[PDB]
Amino acid sequence: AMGSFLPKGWEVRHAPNGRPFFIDHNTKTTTWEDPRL
Repeated sequence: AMGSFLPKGWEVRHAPNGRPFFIDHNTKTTTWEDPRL
């Protein structure tokens, strides 16, 4: 049930070990959980 696009207002970043994380600019949340999953 994977999404085809990142939701509006979100950005991907990568931590030093190469693990992605996700920022939600409009709720000011930073999470390891991919919102498309």
